[PDB]
Formats: sequence, C-alpha cells, structure tokens
Amino acid sequence: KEKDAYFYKESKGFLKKDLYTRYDYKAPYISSDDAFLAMFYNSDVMSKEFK
Amino acid sequence: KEKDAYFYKESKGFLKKDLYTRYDYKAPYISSDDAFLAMFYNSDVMSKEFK
Repeated sequence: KEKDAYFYKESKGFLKKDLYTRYDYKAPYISSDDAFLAMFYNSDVMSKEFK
Repeated sequence: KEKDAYFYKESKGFLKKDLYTRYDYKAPYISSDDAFLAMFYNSDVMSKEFK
C-alpha cells in the first residue's frame, strides 16, 4: 500500500535554532500482518487450493 | 537495543507555517536481521548446542 508520510530537516533558514522545514511523502506502506490475515485468515481460497 | 531518536511537530506561532520544533527520544531499537546474524551466523554456540 502507499500512505501519508513526512520528511523534514534543517531549514537552513531563520536566526534561531530547532528549525526543520517540512516536505511531504509519497511513501511505501507494507502491511506485514494485515496482509497475512487477508491472504489466509479472511479469505480461504489460497488455503483450499493448496490443500 | 536503545538509540537516539526524534519526535517533532508544530512549534506553534510564526507568521509562516512549516515551523516544527524537535523533541528527543529515548527509543527502543530492534535489530531484527543483525540480531539473527549474531545468534547463528557470527557465533555458532547455540547451533552446536541444538545439534
């Protein structure tokens, strides 16, 4: 899947510290556990075929 | 392990947005792959015992 995220560091900007300007992320999201449940625990097609 | 990390959002109060003040993390760090290599591929004590 793809979700929401955030990348942001060192504005190199203004005269007082802790600055950090934000940019927005296109980001690769991966399920590991929900995907497994979908494959074998929610739908039982794969399981039946393999059996 | 425990390492270094970073949590940071919304400094709250400039004329421009994209402010974002940083806070520092105590953070639980987990190896998954390096730990496995240490357990069985770097040192072979566990392996020998099980064999």
